[PDB]
Amino acid sequence: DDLNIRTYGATETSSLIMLRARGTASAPAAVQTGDRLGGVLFRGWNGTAWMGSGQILSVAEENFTTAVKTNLQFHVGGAGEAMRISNTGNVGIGTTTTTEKLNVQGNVAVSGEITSVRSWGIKRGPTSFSANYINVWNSGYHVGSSIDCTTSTTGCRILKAGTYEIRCVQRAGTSGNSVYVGIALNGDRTALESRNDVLWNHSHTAYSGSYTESNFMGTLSANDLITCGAPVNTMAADLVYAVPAYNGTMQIKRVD
Amino acid sequence: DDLNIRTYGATETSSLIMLRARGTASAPAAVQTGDRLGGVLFRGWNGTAWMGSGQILSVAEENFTTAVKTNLQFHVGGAGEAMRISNTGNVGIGTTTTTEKLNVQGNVAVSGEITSVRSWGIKRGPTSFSANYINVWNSGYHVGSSIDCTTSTTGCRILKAGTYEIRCVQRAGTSGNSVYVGIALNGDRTALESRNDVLWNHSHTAYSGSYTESNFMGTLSANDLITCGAPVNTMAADLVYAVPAYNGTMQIKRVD
Amino acid sequence: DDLNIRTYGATETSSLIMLRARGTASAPAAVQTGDRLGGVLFRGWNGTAWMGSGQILSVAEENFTTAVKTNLQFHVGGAGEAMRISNTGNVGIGTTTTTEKLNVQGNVAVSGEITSVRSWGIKRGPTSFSANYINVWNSGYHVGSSIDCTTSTTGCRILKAGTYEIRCVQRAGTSGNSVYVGIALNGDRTALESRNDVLWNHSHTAYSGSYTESNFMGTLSANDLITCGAPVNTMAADLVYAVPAYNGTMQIKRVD
Ligand SMILES: CC(=O)N[C@@H]1[C@@H](O)[C@H](O)[C@@H](CO)O[C@H]1O
Ligand SMILES: CC(=O)N[C@@H]1[C@@H](O)[C@H](O)[C@@H](CO)O[C@H]1O
Ligand SMILES: CC(=O)N[C@@H]1[C@@H](O)[C@H](O)[C@@H](CO)O[C@H]1O
Repeated sequence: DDLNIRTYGATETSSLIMLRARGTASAPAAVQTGDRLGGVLFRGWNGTAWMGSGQILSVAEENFTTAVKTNLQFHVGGAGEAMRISNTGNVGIGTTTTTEKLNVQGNVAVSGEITSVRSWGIKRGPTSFSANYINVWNSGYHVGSSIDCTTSTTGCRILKAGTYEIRCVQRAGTSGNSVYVGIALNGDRTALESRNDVLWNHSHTAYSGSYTESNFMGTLSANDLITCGAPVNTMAADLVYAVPAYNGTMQIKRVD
Repeated sequence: DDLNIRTYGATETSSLIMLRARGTASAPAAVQTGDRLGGVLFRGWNGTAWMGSGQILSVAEENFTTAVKTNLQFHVGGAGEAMRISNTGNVGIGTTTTTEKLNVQGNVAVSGEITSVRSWGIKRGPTSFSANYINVWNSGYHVGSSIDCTTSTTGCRILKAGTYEIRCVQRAGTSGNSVYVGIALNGDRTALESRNDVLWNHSHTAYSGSYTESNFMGTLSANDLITCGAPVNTMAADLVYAVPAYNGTMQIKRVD
Repeated sequence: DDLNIRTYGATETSSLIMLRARGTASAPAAVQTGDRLGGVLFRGWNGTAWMGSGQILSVAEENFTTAVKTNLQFHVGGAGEAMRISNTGNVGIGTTTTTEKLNVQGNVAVSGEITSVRSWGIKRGPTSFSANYINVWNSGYHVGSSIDCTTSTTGCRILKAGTYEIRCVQRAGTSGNSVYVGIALNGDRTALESRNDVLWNHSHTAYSGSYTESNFMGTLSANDLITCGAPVNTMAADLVYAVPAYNGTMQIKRVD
């Protein structure tokens, strides 16, 4: 009891066409949001009834007098709706929320490798001491949409809530005195160091040209400005302030 | 000719319905595992035969008298089956094994950015010496499912086989002696360091408040306990043991 | 009303079959590249016309007398074509250029975790000084396809354009003199350090067994050989050259 559609020709093709209107044939009305345009439905005998065995649906996502917008839905026997393609082209697997081009509710296993754009940012060349834990940096650079290291000379602005890994280093001067730097939230070191869900640390150093370092790992909020510098001005005097990046840098990587 | 299904009105829709049973119309039997519920088949003349030119199948994944579980399969002329949606809603691309929500047998190329949960964990605040290469840590924290840094005070348990990048640092005290720490597998440094598929290193330091560092990068196994500490009890007396994380930390990131 | 296909039996199934040939039934001719084999088309009334409301198409990608190759196309009302499955099985979401098994033209959002192969590589055991900023390394190791750290003893070769995070450390000897190492592009430090789109830094050290470190973050070109070493022979004499990896390493991770 198959259904065959056979077409011979240079430009002709076979079509199964499912059409939907509201109203009647002589008085049709426009499709409304949520209306099903049509579906391919599979059903299987289990011994008692014809059970849902998957389906492929086209469903309106806008009233058609405004715009023709639809989604495609793929359902399986068992889980139900498994995949959705929205009118924007965004795809959801395991979710109907199609915010990004691909949205997976669950884990993803890839046998090969993944390439993508990665948000990261840097500051280079500590040129002066602005405030406790706030160096002024000679330049910044960044990639992606999560971090902005170029707008402000005194830090990197987090643009999106997320998890970040941060390392700041600066060279000690020639005095032989103990120096250190620390990563801070707009110069507030305790705001990061006191959290139970982060790593925050820093070392001391004294040998000329060696690094003191500070590290941070954890979540940050949109509009947070991350800074780094000496804890106090008198210690800043014993650190190297100059343009070359080898004198000191901050590096921020978006981890998730 | 084209097959058109046209539906008007407020409640109904156009539906191509494919139904499958075993036995006969008189003696219907339940669908069995591997039975095809139905399909949309595309065929094309190549001069010799009507060749497989793509198809969308619904197939039973279980005897329906047991459970109604189906998959949807998308095949193309050339590679054959290309994508599968199992009864769990899990999707395989280039593979029929749908362990996770999405599984890709191959590489993935993304033009934008990817957000997900990234497994990482930390120990902070080395407060006593437990054993060679094992500090007791005041607290731990972790994110995700691969690393457990809270159950035990003397290290982080690797919960999933994978690749990890680990850095451990600790401050020298005031003795002036050369000190160091090392990352180890439950106190066994050699079990990590002697492998030809890993990075393992460590530095010495002596300046008060300077950091001695140890690094590892490589695969670890489920149930591994990663520790870090001084190599012998006598050197521990020359390292800083106290609660604040700037005195010492261990950080573990899952890389793959 | 609905179109029902129903089949009872153990061998056959219910199937909509769309067949395409060129020529005529009396003289059929092979399908040609670009020919539509068939489609499942949805259409909806918008007030004045039956508008395209999504469709699933099978389309030839090759002249069938050469080879049977098709793609499957998923179109929604609004964006038009949203997903392509090429004859290779490669899937494109928002792109028809299906270079990898899965290609996404946009961002990806995953609620869980992603596992994949990660390109990374290392060099261990600085054994001798080959030239400025080029140590010879006793061994290397790598995983993935972006980086080769074993073919050349003097560095890691970048095999794919990408963004890389690199850290090089080496132990100071016992001279008491200031020492440092630097990461370089086959010995050329300036080729990396002078770029406005990268991080490049290095520290000094003098304590025996402590690390001098150099760091890099940024894009690199295929065929780049990344080296690390002392800036001149007389400073190499003041660094530790020996086989154990704790004497010196280089670590490279592909970031994107
Ligand atoms: C101790 C010190 O500052 N020495 C610097 C060195 O670090 C720097 O790499 C080089 C410029 O290439 O200039 C030297 O004078
Ligand atoms: C060890 C040292 O000399 N200096 C520490 C400094 O590292 C620490 O960060 C600060 C409290 O925040 O307390 C000082 O005593
Ligand atoms: C003073 C010195 O160099 N000590 C080394 C130590 O760095 C190294 O980690 C260990 C190997 O287990 O062998 C010791 O001799």
